[PDB]
Amino acid sequence: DGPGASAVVVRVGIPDLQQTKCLRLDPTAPVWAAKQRVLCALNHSLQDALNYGLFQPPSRGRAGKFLDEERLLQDYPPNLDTPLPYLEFRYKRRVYAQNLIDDKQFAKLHTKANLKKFMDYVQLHSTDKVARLLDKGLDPNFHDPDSGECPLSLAAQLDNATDLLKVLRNGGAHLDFRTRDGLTAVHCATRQRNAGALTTLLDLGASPDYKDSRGLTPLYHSALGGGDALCCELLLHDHAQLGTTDENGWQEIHQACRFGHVQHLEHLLFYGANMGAQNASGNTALHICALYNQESCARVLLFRGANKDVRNYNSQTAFQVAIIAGNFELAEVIKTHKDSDVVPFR
Repeated sequence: DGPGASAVVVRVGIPDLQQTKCLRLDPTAPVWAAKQRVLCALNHSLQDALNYGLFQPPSRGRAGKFLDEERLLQDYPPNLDTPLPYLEFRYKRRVYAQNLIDDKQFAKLHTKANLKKFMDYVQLHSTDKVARLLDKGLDPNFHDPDSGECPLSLAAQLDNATDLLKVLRNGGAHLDFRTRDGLTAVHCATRQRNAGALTTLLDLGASPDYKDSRGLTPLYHSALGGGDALCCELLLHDHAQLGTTDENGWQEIHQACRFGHVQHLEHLLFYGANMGAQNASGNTALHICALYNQESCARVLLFRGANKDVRNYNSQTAFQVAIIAGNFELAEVIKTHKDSDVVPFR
């Protein structure tokens, strides 16, 4: 939780607080690691904090840009050096090439009534009208005040969203902009099982690994939601990371097994999920199957070599959990399974 040995002192200015903070940030670590350190130092003093990002201020004709979170922080040399490098922490608004818009005209684009009209255009799939307002300079990184959606996360829930998603991205929408509740458009496409929208977002360069306000990924959401498993496969095939946990140490396969999402479980195992992973109560995914009477999920885990002797922190095996829940058919499945009756992946 402390910075590594190669960390360097950086002054971070936060215009929306009118203050600066000096922090040790790690050039050998990812930019997203540096952002977490800034957030920790601000100790909940910002509204909508997950929509702020580290920004390299303009210095002598070179324009300012948001830092690529997935890149390594040393990919950004400090330039006309002051003893301390200087970064800023800015709300994720549209980055304009040039200043072509009067302050009065810019305000007119962004009244409450005109931002509602823009969201109504998205809802109604009026792609050309969206594009024309973007060309006039409308910033689409904002929240509808009633729903909390942003233009991109709403577009991600429409059928045949691809054309509209591309126009929003070309018009300055950040791919990782989060709704009021903390979801990116990648989460929203995944939750709706909108494979066309998800594919376009990933093809536009969105990361599959974005976290929501509880640390959960789109892949985690897909294991909670079940249904058609295509979106889960799309994420994994785009190298989504597995093993994300919630506050109780439940990973993706724990959730899939609670709800009987057997196709999600199988994709997660094929891509390397650890069958022995234990949550905060010490339960494996097999224990979860036994508790929720999820027999076909249990069969998949046993067939792939899950260890059925693991005890949870109540000293219970999955068999004993099944017996206590009254899940006698499932208990018999676990008890009679032979350890040789397996085809493991690795």
